Amino acid sequence: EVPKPQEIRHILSDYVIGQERAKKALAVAVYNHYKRINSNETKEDEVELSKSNICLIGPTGSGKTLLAQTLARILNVPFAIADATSLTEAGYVGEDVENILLKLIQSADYDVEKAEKGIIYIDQIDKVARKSDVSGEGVQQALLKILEGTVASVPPHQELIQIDTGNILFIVGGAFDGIEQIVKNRMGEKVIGFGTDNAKLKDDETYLSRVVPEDLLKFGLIPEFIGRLPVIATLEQLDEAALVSILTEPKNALVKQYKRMLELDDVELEFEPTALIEIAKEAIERKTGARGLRSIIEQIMLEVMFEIPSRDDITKCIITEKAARGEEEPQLQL
Amino acid sequence: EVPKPQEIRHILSDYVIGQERAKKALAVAVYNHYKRINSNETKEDEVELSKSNICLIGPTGSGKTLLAQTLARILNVPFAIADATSLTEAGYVGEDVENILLKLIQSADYDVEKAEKGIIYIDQIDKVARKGEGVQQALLKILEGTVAIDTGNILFIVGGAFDGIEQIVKNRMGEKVIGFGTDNAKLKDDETYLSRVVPEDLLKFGLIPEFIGRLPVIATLEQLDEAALVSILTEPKNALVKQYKRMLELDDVELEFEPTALIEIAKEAIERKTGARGLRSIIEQIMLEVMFEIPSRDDITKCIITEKAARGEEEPQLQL
Amino acid sequence: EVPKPQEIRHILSDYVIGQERAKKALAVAVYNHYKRINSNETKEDEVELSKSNICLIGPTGSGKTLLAQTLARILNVPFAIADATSLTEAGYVGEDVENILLKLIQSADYDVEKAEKGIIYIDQIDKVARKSENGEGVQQALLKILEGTVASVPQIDTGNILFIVGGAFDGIEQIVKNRMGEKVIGFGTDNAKLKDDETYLSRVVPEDLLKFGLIPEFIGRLPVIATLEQLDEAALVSILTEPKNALVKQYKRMLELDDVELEFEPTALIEIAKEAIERKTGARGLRSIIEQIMLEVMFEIPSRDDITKCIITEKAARGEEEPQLQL
Amino acid sequence: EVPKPQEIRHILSDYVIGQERAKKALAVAVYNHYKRINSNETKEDEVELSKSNICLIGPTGSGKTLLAQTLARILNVPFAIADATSLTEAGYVGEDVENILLKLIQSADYDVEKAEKGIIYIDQIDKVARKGEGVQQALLKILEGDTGNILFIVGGAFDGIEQIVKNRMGEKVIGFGTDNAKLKDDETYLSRVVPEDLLKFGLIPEFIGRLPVIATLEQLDEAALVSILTEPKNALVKQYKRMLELDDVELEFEPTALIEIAKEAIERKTGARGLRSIIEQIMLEVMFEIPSRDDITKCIITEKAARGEEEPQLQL
Amino acid sequence: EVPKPQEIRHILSDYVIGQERAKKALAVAVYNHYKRINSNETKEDEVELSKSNICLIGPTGSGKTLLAQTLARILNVPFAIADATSLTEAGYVGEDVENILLKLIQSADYDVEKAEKGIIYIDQIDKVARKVSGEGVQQALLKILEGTVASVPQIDTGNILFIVGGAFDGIEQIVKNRMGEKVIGFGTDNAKLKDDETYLSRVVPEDLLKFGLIPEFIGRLPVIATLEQLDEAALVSILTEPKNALVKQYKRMLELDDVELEFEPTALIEIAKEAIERKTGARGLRSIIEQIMLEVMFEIPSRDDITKCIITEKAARGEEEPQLQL
Amino acid sequence: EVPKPQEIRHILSDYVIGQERAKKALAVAVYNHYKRINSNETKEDEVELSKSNICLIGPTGSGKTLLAQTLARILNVPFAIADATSLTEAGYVGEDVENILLKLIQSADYDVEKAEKGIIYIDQIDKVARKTRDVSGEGVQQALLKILEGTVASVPELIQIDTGNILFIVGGAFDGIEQIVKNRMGEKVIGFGTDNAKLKDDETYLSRVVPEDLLKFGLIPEFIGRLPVIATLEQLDEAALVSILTEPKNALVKQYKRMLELDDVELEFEPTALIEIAKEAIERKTGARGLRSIIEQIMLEVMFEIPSRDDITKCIITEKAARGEEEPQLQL
Repeated sequence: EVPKPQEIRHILSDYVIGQERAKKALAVAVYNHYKRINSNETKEDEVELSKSNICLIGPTGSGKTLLAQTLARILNVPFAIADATSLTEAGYVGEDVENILLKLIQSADYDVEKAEKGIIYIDQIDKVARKSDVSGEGVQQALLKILEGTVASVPPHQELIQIDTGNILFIVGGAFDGIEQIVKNRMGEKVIGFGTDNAKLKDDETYLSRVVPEDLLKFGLIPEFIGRLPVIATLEQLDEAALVSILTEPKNALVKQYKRMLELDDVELEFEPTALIEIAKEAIERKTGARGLRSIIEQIMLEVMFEIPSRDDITKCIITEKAARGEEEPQLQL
Repeated sequence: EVPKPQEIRHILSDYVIGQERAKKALAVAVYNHYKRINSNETKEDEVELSKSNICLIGPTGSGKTLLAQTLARILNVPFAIADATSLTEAGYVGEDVENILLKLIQSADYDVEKAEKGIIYIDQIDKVARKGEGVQQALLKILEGTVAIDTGNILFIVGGAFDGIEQIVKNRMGEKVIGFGTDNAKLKDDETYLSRVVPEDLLKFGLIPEFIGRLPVIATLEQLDEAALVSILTEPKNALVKQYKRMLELDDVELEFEPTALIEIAKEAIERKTGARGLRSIIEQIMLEVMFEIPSRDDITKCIITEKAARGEEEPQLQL
Repeated sequence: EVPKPQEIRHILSDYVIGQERAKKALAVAVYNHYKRINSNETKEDEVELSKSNICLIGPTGSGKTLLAQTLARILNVPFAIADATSLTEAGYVGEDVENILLKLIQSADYDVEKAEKGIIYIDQIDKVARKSENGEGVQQALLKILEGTVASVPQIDTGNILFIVGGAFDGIEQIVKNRMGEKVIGFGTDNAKLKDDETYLSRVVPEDLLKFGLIPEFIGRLPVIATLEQLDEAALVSILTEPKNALVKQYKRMLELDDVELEFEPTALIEIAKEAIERKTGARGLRSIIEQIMLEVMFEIPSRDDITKCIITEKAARGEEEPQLQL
Repeated sequence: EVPKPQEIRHILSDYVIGQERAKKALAVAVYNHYKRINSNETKEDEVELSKSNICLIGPTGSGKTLLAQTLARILNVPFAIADATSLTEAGYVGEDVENILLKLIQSADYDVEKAEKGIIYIDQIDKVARKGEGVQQALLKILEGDTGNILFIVGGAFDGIEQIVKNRMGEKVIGFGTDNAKLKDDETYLSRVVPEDLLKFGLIPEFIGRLPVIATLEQLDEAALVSILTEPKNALVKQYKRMLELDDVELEFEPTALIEIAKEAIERKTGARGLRSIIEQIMLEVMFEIPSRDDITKCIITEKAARGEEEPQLQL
Repeated sequence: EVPKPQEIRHILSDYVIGQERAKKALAVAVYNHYKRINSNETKEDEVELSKSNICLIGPTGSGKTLLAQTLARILNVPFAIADATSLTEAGYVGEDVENILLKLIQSADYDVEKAEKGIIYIDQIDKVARKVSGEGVQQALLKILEGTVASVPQIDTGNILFIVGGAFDGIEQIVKNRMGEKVIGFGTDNAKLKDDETYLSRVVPEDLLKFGLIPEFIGRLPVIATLEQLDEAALVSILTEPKNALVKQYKRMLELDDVELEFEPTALIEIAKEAIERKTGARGLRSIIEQIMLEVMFEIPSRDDITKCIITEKAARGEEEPQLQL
Repeated sequence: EVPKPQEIRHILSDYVIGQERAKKALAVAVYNHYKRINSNETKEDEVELSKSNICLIGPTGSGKTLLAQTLARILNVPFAIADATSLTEAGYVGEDVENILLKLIQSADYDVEKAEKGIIYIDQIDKVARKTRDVSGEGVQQALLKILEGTVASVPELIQIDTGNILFIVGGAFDGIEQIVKNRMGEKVIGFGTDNAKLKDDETYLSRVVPEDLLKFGLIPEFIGRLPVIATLEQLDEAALVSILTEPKNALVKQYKRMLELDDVELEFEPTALIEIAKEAIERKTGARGLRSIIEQIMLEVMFEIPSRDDITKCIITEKAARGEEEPQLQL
């Protein structure tokens, strides 16, 4: 019955490559959700169990959408898709979160326990608190009370169809671009003088992972609105072997996409993995993750894919001297 | 008899350890108001009709909402809740007053004495009032009293973690910095400054004084601290080491925390300013790899060592 | 006919202690105002009628809101109390203050002659009008209330509705010192006037308000000036002991609900009056300091059957134990 | 139809004391404006005529707003009174000036013929003369639109005249252009301020083109405040003595005591605004006791105008 | 039918005088607009013709709004007037960027063909941007300036008579950029200071870049009409010549009270000279005449004079009463 | 099956002059979006491709309206036009870019397979990029985010269509870019450094504009994560401009010809006169727009006199082109 956090992590290792910290974070969170679904509760009465809902910090290309989609594809439970900034203004908040619960209950086929097994994914979260509007940004308290409780009622058409928010997993995600600012600056780093040189810390993960709600309070988010999502997941930073594996391993492996795209015209596309390692190095210079990885891929194959309807070219090899360097097309071979 | 302020402050000091000022003031307000309702409403010989309502002032993550909630769970009195941000929106003012008043009356079982002894929590006053604001009269006319039980003898709470508490008393006492020749022996950061607070500081928070006339009781919560938080982690019924231990124990493994490591945990929570909700988050930062591995572990007693709370993300030793 | 000015200030002295200047000013203002209401327009050839609009100078806590409310309650006329900052959002100010004209109207039972005899009280003009030359169009909208806003959109004609506007006016203590002293650095016998805050406040000239930042075009329709007078610790103990529902009489009645006689020593009241003038709380922080005193009394009161709870100056100034139990 | 400018000025002269050059200019402007409107604006070719819009220069306290009320009460035509001080924004605030024009439609009782006959007065214009000028933008757009048939008056205080009149003779530093050149001087130059001197104050020249007429108030004086105290229907001496004479005691206002009081109002820089207050600073003692005073009369003498502190001199 | 630009410019010469290059340019626009509507494109298979919307530059107060109203008069077509300074902040008041064509269409009575012959006139554009001051208007307008033919973003605005007028005060700053960047001399030596009337007619689109414009926003207004400076001959031929002659306006207004105002031609040229000192356009001409006629209509209740004479000492000075004819 | 990118590019070149590498790039995205509908998936378990939508950066005047029309003329495809500034307002307006998707479902006449083939043009994307409620204070920026992330089979009004089959022509006017991306090297500004004007830049930077340069211009880099296909324009060229004057069926020399032919005037254009006009249009920096400004500056009094001119034809020599100062020479 209850899917184990090691199972969810290992199956999400087929779909999302790397990102193990957030993968353990969601595995634990939904494991506790499905414990709190299947038990009476995973602690006795007169203890409110924690909401076990996650706020995530995610760079570009870093699979954030593929993550939340592939959790619905792995668990096969109901799923909710939205973004935070579409919900920001007053006058419609308590009406439209009934439409996302209607999408949850439709993806549950109106089941109570399956809609409790539902997932809510909200993107864009770092772009609501645009400032550090008294009828403007209304999210923080309303969505706080919605996640506290909306059972059998209109939240704090379809008045009653919605389901327990204490058992749905809420994942919310955003980019939070002052990451190397407020964290390092809490360790003094912006300063003309040196703080303490132990603020080197020698692992870059220390600058990602020792985030605290102070950083989001500097981003103008209110810490109580952070507190209702007790889990903070930081994605791993991009690296060229992670890029090679995100290109080559997963269900949407872009090399296989373009390989079968050229195979629609029965022209073979070969590759040199060292070229893929240097193109991953240029995507690390692009700072765009897997989204810019394919942008460099198409920047190479543009002319040859343009001519592939007409060319008699037997195979094309994407190689360092055609991808990472040079302005000829990928190497014509037999 | 009407529940005593002392036994209220006692059982709420079971739920939230510390902040005895706020318990003593709310307990006197509610005992006085419930004794006024149990007497009738208020008596003759020109005893004017007291409001006896409280505003809850203090830093974030103190369980201050949880305190009035747990008091409603102790007294089993009607509890109402709403948020004054939509009360700032016209029309919906009396509609959210109706949502408050139906939630109080159906939780009273339509009894006029228990809805007169009702509790009405209001929240996020910090999110509207700055200093205009669309509530300072349209809610004033409800707090004086209206039928739509009449509101003029229900108990009300306006709770919130108002950011004026680091602004305003830091203006009066906080600029007493230099101390060359120590005339301002009162320059103690938090401790005298929160016990300085006067309702004019609440005018400087964004109120109007006639709403202070609706609020005879203006308690501030005492400063949160790591020893009262360590007490909150284990001693209340809803304790957090207790629920995490039961969550791991239903995964067939027992969890233990050293109290030195709990002292380090609550000291990190105080330094990172999250309060009580951040406690479960720090515990989760520690327990993440534990709950992740435990369905595939043979460990029986996961003792969290003080070095694990010193690093905040380190796994305990394994014995089997 | 019209309430006489001596009658006005003598009945106002039963509700507010002192303020004899403000009481004489309001007595002349109500007298001219109700003579303008009742006389059928002052001079028969349709001259400009007596404005009688009141601008008022008075410190924090000073019962000026009580003066306006009680002057309205002794003549059986409405009041409409307003806060300048609560009603100012933009130039679109009329929609906020006409709700307070609706607070006059809802207090007049919709009648027009009781709305004319009624008074609008608008509180703390000096905090909003400050010179910040290191909002004049809302002042012209408020000037149209004294020029006379009529049934049409910015209604009973507010030129014939009485009007009070009140402020603390701190900086005028310097600008009156400028006239009185010939400026504030001062040497030799400049004390011929440089000698007390009442020697300053008794001579306050309203043009100094204009130099403090006010607009003369607005004050041109405010003939009446109600200067309040400096309250003090004996007037504080009078605010405890004189008024009919005074605050310690309310506390005595609150502990009389417990059948415990909460007795107050007047030496504790004079000690608290020195502390609230030192802490600067006006009359309003007294109530809170007494609540700081008998919090623990009410805390123990379900379980304690003390006969007299006497509040004595050792318990009042230190608060280390309850006020004394008499067994 | 409408009366002539001469008699319109004569009726304006009971309420507003003096200010007469501006009274001539507005009286001919409104007469031409309502001649244009009522005689069918231009029979020949239906071609345009001027709209006679007037810009007013005067001091504070100068009856400017009383003059606007007096013209609106005289000519049986609607008006709007407005001020541009807090309308100093770009974009949206010129719709709030069109909402000032909606106050003219409330005032014109929703009639198009009275809206064409409607008069707009704008006060404190020189606060925008720092060149958001979206008030200078608005009078351009509303003169075209049939909003071009409306009559506009705008008034201001304009302190910058002193630089311009000190310029406007021996303009620069050589001996040539001397104290014998371009003979007019720094006070007829308040009346003959040319549109180019309005450009030298701080105003848009197309917006200056939107004001065909320039007019000037009389800069107030002591005996002008004595006539404002005594002559018009707004005369303070009439209401102050009549509020006393309703209690059957008369206040003899001595005219040299009114001279020392108008000296106090002029010394206070406040103009006729201060006068209501100043008489009350003296008369607070009078109205305090006059039901109980059985004096046959009281009088304000020079000593009581010099003091403003004691009771005025009683007769028994 | 298609009216020729010659007699269009000749009947336009009855209400505004001078500006004749711009009068030919807008009459050419009329000719070409009627030619691209009534043959709804002239190229074979009706492939897209040049739409040639008009941008008009030169001195303020020069009658150009009266030119656009005179064009609306002469062709009798739909007319609407937009303003740049009234749409800048989007979502506060920047939403009537389509309601100007709705006002044209309501005043076209929802027509398609005479609304294609309709006029969009625009003003205040030179005062709203600098290259966000008021630059938002360029994007606000450009979506309709590109011009939907019949699709709803409906009248082809590239068949509409499209005119964008203004004062454009900064051109002398450009000629001091171009000629004035020869600054000190010391080689080439300010030789282009041969002329100064050149300065407006040598406008270049990169000047409008420096004046605050998008180049596509200049580009969808390809035809630049440049005005002519009103001189004293233009001023007397606006005072006395046209249908709207100011001395005929004041003579009609005084003649409602049966007063003729005789003006001397030496008084007329002195009014013209003093208005060229004012620089206030032809709309400042009447603003001198009012300083003279003040006494006359005010005293005509008192005086029976059948006519009154204005001489140079009433014109140049304007500080003495006009001459009686008893 | 669906048209090959080469024939679309060749026919799009017979109207739209220059911009060759951009025409190749859009035609490749067209062929991706067409083939991923027709050969409806390429991988196992029917995994689909990336969004592959194309973002067009470069000068104005590059004829984008003509390609936007001509692509629907070639491909027989539903089309839609969007403006990034049109739905900028937040709260209740930013959603109505869905009315442009509902306009693409008018050009399909409600057909799901044809609006799945359907194509949406977007303009003025540069005008929104702002790196108060300032940055992304528009709703439109994050509405386009959400739909280019893909909404597959749900409403956020019938069922919306996944944008991994719908192609977006995401263009803007893009003036203020070149100096900033040049500054990526060009920060050899007052400082000298690494051979300091060794660059042969202009195109060599404008063809290698990295997404961080668009972030410097002010866009969200995650928004560029939705736009992997970065298109660079060819800049304004005079031989391109005289080919706009001669090749496409909207040729402006032919527009003026057929305009003046109704007045019994053939206006003859010399090719070097078109060269001088094209050079002055490059110095006007508007692409083929200011071309019309120049030629109508020549033709102004020529057209004004034309109803009265009895001249059968008039020819424009370079003395007319480079100076404006004369009538085109009359042949009777």
